[PDB]
Amino acid sequence: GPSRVRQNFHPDSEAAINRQINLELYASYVYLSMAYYFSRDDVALNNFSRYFLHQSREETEHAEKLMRLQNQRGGRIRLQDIKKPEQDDWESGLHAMECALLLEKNVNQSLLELHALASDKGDPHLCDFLETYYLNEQVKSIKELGDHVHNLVKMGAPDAGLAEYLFDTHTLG
Amino acid sequence: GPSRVRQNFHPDSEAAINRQINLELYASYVYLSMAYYFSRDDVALNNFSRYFLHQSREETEHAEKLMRLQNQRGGRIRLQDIKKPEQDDWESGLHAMECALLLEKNVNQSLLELHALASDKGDPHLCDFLETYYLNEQVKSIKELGDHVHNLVKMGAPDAGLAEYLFDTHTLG
Amino acid sequence: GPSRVRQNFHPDSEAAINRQINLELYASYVYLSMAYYFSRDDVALNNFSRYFLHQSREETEHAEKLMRLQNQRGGRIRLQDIKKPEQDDWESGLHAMECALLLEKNVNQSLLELHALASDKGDPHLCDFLETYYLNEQVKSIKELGDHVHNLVKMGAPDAGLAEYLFDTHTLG
Amino acid sequence: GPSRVRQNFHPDSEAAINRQINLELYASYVYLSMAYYFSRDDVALNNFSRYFLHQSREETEHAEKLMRLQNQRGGRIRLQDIKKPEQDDWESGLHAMECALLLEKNVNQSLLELHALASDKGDPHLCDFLETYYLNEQVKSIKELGDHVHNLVKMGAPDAGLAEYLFDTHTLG
Amino acid sequence: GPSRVRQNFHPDSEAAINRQINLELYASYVYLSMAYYFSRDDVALNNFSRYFLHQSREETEHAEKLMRLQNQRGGRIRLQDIKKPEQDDWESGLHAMECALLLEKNVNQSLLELHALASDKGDPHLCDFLETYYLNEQVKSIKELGDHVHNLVKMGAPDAGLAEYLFDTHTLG
Amino acid sequence: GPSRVRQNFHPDSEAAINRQINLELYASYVYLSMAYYFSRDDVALNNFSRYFLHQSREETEHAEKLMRLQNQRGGRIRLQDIKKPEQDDWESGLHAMECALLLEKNVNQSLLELHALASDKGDPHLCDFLETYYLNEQVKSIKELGDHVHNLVKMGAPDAGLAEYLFDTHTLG
Ligand SMILES: [Cl-]
Ligand SMILES: [Fe+2]
Ligand SMILES: [Fe+2]
Ligand SMILES: [Fe+2]
Ligand SMILES: [Fe+2]
Ligand SMILES: [Fe+2]
Ligand SMILES: [Fe+2]
Ligand SMILES: [Fe+2]
Ligand SMILES: [Fe+2]
Ligand SMILES: [Mg+2]
Ligand SMILES: [Mg+2]
Ligand SMILES: [Mg+2]
Ligand SMILES: [Mg+2]
Ligand SMILES: [Mg+2]
Ligand SMILES: [Mg+2]
Repeated sequence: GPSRVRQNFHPDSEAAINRQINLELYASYVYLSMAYYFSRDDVALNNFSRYFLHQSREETEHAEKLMRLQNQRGGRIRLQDIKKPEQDDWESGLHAMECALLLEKNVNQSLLELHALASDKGDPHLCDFLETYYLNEQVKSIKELGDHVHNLVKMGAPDAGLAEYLFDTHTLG
Repeated sequence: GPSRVRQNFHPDSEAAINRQINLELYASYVYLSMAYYFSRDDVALNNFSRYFLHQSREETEHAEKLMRLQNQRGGRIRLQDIKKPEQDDWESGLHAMECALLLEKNVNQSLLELHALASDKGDPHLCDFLETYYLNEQVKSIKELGDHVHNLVKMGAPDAGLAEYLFDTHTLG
Repeated sequence: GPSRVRQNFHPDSEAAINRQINLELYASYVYLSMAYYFSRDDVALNNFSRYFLHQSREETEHAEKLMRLQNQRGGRIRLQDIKKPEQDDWESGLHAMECALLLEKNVNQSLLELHALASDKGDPHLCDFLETYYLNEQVKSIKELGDHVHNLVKMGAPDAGLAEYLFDTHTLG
Repeated sequence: GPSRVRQNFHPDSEAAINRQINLELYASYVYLSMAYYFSRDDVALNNFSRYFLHQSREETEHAEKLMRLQNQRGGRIRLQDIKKPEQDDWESGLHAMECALLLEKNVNQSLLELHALASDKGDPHLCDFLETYYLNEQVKSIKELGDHVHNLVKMGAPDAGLAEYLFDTHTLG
Repeated sequence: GPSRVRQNFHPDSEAAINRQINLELYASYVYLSMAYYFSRDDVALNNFSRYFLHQSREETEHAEKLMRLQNQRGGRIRLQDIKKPEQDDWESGLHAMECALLLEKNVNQSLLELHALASDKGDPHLCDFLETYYLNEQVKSIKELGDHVHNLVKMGAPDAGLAEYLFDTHTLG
Repeated sequence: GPSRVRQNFHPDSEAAINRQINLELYASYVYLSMAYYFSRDDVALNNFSRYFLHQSREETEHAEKLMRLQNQRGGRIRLQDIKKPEQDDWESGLHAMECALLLEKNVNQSLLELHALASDKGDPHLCDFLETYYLNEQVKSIKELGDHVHNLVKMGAPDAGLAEYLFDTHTLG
């Protein structure tokens, strides 16, 4: 017996949504890691720290919106371990921005696969949800990180002593 | 000679939109019926009454938005009789909530068929309209009614004397 | 066993009130039809549209007040199909005003029959209700439509090109 | 080496977006032309002028939003000459409204082709962008121009001396 | 070469603090799970949901305060996977409250072990931190959950139909 | 038969004013190009972007004021294609500032030729218009661009990594 709410909601979509929830929580955790890297006494770039912390909290919102969608559609949320980030030392402002950019493109590819699946299962509600709340948000994030990486590289990060310091103060400040 | 406004608007879509307008008006009428059931002297659940009345007025808005779309696209509105509801006595708070839930799923299936037709006729304007204003609204409605049915059942409606009374006061109040 | 509220309320009055509810809902539907006629791209008289839409919503209020009276008196509301309007194309501003005037006189004759019945059944509560909320409202409506028809005719509607256009802007604007 | 931001963005979409940017700029220029036609001493319809000027500025916004999308997605903006409008003398209020209507339908057909291309290239971000910001805007524009053409024709434009004068004052005023 | 900030900070304390960070994040995840259990269509206790969501966000704050302490003292944060909760279906309002109570006592025992370690390593800064921000907070949480479990049991949860419903509305509302 | 408004307005002035309108529109387009260069992901100097966008909108105002003058004097506006800018890639902050400076001097030389023509045709109204609204505006623009080029060169643009970045933030910010 399915949910009395469930309608036109494919089991494969339910499962893909649970995989997406894990990926969003993972991304939250990556950014939380980055945030506290920047507030080390031997790094001390407070606006990089604030930036990544804000990203971490936004990833939690992305996760919750998918958990709500699961409930709305009569799916059942199935949580899995949240894997720790690949690094605990993020090396530099530039390196963390580059890692974030790769992570955002990977999440985007996941969301595009999810939309393709929704399209295959004739679920326009799911397609619209991803278009309204996920796809443009990812385009905006990737473009912003691309901008940041570009500026840091041009400024001489990470080796030029003033580069990360000034970018912290001006762009992220 | 078509409307001088008409563009990429399939006659089958025009007709399906007229069928949808009738269904929305019908749903308005069902809820109007339910609303005045609850204000009978031998039922007297005023917040159930207010709930269904609010649903009835929202269905009229859904109808009007489709009538406006028809005009916008250069279709011609073709009205049909609005059939009376299946019951004039809705038996209980629970039974009316269950009937509303079935009606919302039926309207949803209609809207999903309409989107499939819009998709087949390559009408992305029509697809977007249904996604923006109809499909999520139906998901939200069905989930809300599912919540209400669940609570009423658990509380012992309709036979437990306090159940509908307390649900009227707390959830719908 | 009657309603424990019912007193001095004739079954014939209960039935006539149910017939009146259907007529009010019908009138609502006629005006809704007219409203969306005027917002066609090949008619485009927006203040005619607004006028008829306002009339449509007021007819719904008339219907609801009768549904409430039914409940107040311990009658049982019995809904019937709402028949579609006689036309989907209302031809002109003048023609719609003339159709509205005929409809208002027909509704008035119905209400006068209802009062005669209430009088025959010695129901002064019912007589007063119709006098307070229905009879003067109909006199005012018929007089207003008579005024509008008169002006439109004098102005040269529907064939004189400026007539409906200017009446839309000045009288209904 | 592509943009480090670029993802799931087909070269054909990039090119079609550059063609759309040119068309939007062209439409801006057409309306700018119309605006200054209406403020000639031998035409002097100031509200027609204001109307077309407002349309011209909105077309520039449409162009810029596409230039931003190009950048967001990692495409490269490629500008081309903006061709002058077909006329410098727009003959009458009615004739300009009819020309605008044809132009809006042509732009709409272009945008529908662009959506079909986005659909073929599996770019739901691009599809959504066009649905959110372009397709409904075009439906609304075409319907509004259809309304205006209808009224002007009925009023006797362009030959009836009061028609354009009164429409300027009432509808566009 | 240690942190140039590090003073009187035992490697065993650094490690125990990293274990505590994982436990806090785990507790956040447990409550997030519970929160979305309560907003299922077949559970639909919205104030239970809000309660657990608030608990989840507070656990994140506990985690962050420990990550900040690590940085303050010149320790190095070492993140580990966050294990999924023991259940995805939390059975009832009462059962979730009982699970929360057990979890809070387990976290408390962990914090008491951490204080004993800080005491053994002569780290009064660490002892004070745990006393100021953790130990009383846990006493308050455990007492509150004890109160809630007591009331739910007395009310007849989970089998009495009104119990969880009324507790949701009154105590958690 | 000339405009009934036309007085002391030489056909050569009318033509030169139409050439000036094209040049102003061209300059608008050049700056629009520059603006969207700076918001590329591989350039990302947002205040350069804002600067050039503001210049682009001001050029449109210059064009419109000349179109209004044409109408005021009873001339007839004759629009021509707006040629695309010489580059779509503007290379650097410095290079775009240098290109803008050359463009402003070229527009200035055009306006000085126009004043010489107005002087030759004994049109003091035209001379005054150019003096009031064009000539000082160009002096101010050229001086400002000269200032900017000077600072960028001194700072080490384009090769010194901090130069354009800091000038974007401080001078244009
Ligand atoms: Cl008038
Ligand atoms: Fe995300
Ligand atoms: Fe509906
Ligand atoms: Fe779509
Ligand atoms: Fe009525
Ligand atoms: Fe009387
Ligand atoms: Fe446009
Ligand atoms: Fe905690
Ligand atoms: Fe200029
Ligand atoms: Mg591992
Ligand atoms: Mg029947
Ligand atoms: Mg019939
Ligand atoms: Mg040409
Ligand atoms: Mg495990
Ligand atoms: Mg060329």
